[PDB]
Amino acid sequence: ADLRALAKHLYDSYIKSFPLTKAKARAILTGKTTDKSPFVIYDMNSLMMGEDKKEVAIRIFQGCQFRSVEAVQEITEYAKSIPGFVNLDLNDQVTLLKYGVHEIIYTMLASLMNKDGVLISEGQGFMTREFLKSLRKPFGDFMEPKFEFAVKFNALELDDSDLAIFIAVIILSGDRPGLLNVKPIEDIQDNLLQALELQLKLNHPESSQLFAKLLQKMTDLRQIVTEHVQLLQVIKKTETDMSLHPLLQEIYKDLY
Amino acid sequence: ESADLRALAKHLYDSYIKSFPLTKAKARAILTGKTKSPFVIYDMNSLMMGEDKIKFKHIKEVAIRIFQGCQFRSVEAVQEITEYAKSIPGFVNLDLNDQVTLLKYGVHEIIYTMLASLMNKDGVLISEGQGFMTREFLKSLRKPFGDFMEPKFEFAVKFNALELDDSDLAIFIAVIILSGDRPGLLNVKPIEDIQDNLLQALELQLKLNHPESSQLFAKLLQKMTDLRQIVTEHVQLLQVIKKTETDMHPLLQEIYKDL
Ligand SMILES: O=C(O)c1c(Sc2ccccc2)c2cc(Cl)ccc2n1Cc1ccccc1
Ligand SMILES: O=C(O)c1c(Sc2ccccc2)c2cc(Cl)ccc2n1Cc1ccccc1
Repeated sequence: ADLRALAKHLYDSYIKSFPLTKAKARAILTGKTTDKSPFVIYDMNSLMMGEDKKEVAIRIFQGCQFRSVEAVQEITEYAKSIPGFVNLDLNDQVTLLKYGVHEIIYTMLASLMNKDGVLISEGQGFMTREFLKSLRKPFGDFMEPKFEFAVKFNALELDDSDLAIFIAVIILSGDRPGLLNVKPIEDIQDNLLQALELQLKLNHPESSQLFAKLLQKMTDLRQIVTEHVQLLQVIKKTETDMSLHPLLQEIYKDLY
Repeated sequence: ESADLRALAKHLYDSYIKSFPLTKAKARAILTGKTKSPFVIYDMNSLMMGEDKIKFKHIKEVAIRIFQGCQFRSVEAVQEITEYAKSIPGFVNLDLNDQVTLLKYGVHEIIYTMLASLMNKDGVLISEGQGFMTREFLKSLRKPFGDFMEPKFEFAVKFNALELDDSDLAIFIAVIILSGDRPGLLNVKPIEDIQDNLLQALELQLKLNHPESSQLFAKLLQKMTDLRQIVTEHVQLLQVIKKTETDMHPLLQEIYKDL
């Protein structure tokens, strides 16, 4: 079904839509001379220095929300290039985005993570995992599930060209709640799955059942989203003067 | 290693037959009505007579009685799944702590997978095919019980649209059990080595058993996302039912509190 051209089309659109690729993320993280070293936020003192180079825990959590809004915009731009996506019923285009966007944010956040922390500000900073664990409850563990996923996910050693197809497979899920026309979505995903299987065969010939192992990770992705909405509710129960961005309000209402 | 992937599939199907008395083929021969015939539980009157007619190990307000009956049966299911697990080549040679971990986290997923075999859009087979409880009758139960089975009916309708048979499911259940991502595993290596052979066996099985069915392997694997979700929301529903229901023997409590 011209699976190689489709693989490449997706990869090009992914490079067009997302400003920080995994290749660049890894080059920054491992001190390559193609890129610049990051400023490191590891405690309250360096955070305050990082923000220039009321409560800090709420302010970090809010920063993450805002970068997530830009991330939703990038995802949506990417999704328009997925062949067939813009031809679907408009309500279905909304539904697929509403349910897929966090699973994609988390997939792609793995690209910015190692076991010790996460790239921030398109890779200009690096915030440590230990600093994030040190924040006030309930904010001291909101990133832990994402780190634990990133470590496992990153062991698959996927590259940008593998990830572009994988993210498209995620968006085109005909099992999302409240879809009107399931069949045209499954037809699209069928092609994307074929392209993914072929991409992994060619790109990882020595890697047994990599296709299967990647699809199984979709399970972890969904549980992160599930846990995250549980955490949001705990924050709603226990926190007061706390504002949520309109775009995120729409996504979360009423997700799971 | 095609011939032995086929032997593995045949071996697993044979053990599945041995371990699970009510199979999908049998459940389907009842649900489509292909002939015994089930006693129907469509309302409170029929429930009452059903309890007198069918055996029931559970024979308290109705919604409670049903939910405890379900738990009692789930505990029975765990021992069938455990027996089956022990027939998966390599499983009984794993570190004992790891066997326990795989079963602890795997049984729930397997219970819901196999419950789909007993279900259609209209209701569920109960007591070994001897009964049938309507989906509508479950919805009518008072909150929080009216909403408890609905997500499972949702899952089953999407899962059953794959049209898997017992031979497919035998290998799929094994794949579920041998997951190297369960927390607290000591030795992930042999677990993933077994799962790898099982995945290869499953891939071939689906290709041969469903030649006209594109990306069925992939679609089945992605069904695991909705499965885990069902399980997570079920456990939190139990951990609200428990904390809030007064109708829920100390000795019996000990047996049935966990799966
Ligand atoms: O602005 C950012 O790039 C950023 C932020 S914003 C921020 C970071 C440090 C100090 C203040 C704000 C962020 C926060 C967390 Cl807890 C985790 C990851 C974060 N990132 C990186 C990120 C990348 C993709 C999607 C969301 C966030
Ligand atoms: O005892 C049973 O066979 C049964 C029960 S027990 C029961 C059924 C109807 C009325 C009273 C008790 C059950 C209950 C729900 Cl709400 C759903 C499925 C159920 N089943 C069928 C079942 C099969 C496998 C695993 C769990 C349950």
